[PDB]
Amino acid sequence: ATSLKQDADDMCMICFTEALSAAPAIQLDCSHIFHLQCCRRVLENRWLGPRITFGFISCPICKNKINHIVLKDLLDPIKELYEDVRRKALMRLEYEGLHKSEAITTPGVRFYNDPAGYAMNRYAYYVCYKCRKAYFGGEAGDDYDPRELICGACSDVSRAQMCPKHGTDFLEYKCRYCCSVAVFFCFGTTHFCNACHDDFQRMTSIPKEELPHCPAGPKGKQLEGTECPLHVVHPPTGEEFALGCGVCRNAH
Ligand SMILES: [Zn+2]
Ligand SMILES: [Zn+2]
Ligand SMILES: [Zn+2]
Ligand SMILES: [Zn+2]
Ligand SMILES: [Zn+2]
Ligand SMILES: [Zn+2]
Repeated sequence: ATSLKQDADDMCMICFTEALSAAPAIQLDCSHIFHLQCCRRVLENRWLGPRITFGFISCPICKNKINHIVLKDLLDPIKELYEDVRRKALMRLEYEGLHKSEAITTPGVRFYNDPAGYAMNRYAYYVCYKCRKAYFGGEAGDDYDPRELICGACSDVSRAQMCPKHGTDFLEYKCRYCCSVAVFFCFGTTHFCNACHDDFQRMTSIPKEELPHCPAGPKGKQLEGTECPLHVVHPPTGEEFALGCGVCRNAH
């Protein structure tokens, strides 16, 4: 009968190729045992891909959070980042008026009475290369350049007007090529959403007057209707545009 119960002679379920007995091992709070150095490397290496996520801290066996006293030096800065993203995500959800969504208010569902968890799941945050702050990159591998994840404040090509409440703390730009929030800033000049960035050769090559007009989907998609997915008036597709304060924009 196939069981995930650990044996003395088992392989480490991070590295797979060496026995737990072959190098120093720790017993995590969840009860599972791993090499010390493997646990350390996992916490150093963090998440896969540009979006800030926290699945990497899951025990490979039971998926509970990895925790041990000797890992506190690596876990502390992760916890700090977690709390910063969670705080920002929740605030964005509240300012969007989405914190009483049915996915939060219905007893028994995954995010019941957990608006901050809902928001972390809903929204994609990124680390700004320049200021090191987590920034919002829209609603949700390692073949990317971390130096091209830059927040709106740090890529402020239009010298946008300040938010009276927030300054530039939540300043965001659109994708140059579609009605989406920017993730990447390339060439020192150009904002891209993730999808347009994936097709950046084609997108930068399309003659400007042939780009889709608002409402524009990524990768040159002409959407139907006359309502901008960003709910703002903006210049023609193919021009940079500061969306202003990402939390105040909703209302303003
Ligand atoms: Zn190992
Ligand atoms: Zn475990
Ligand atoms: Zn920044
Ligand atoms: Zn785009
Ligand atoms: Zn638009
Ligand atoms: Zn604001």
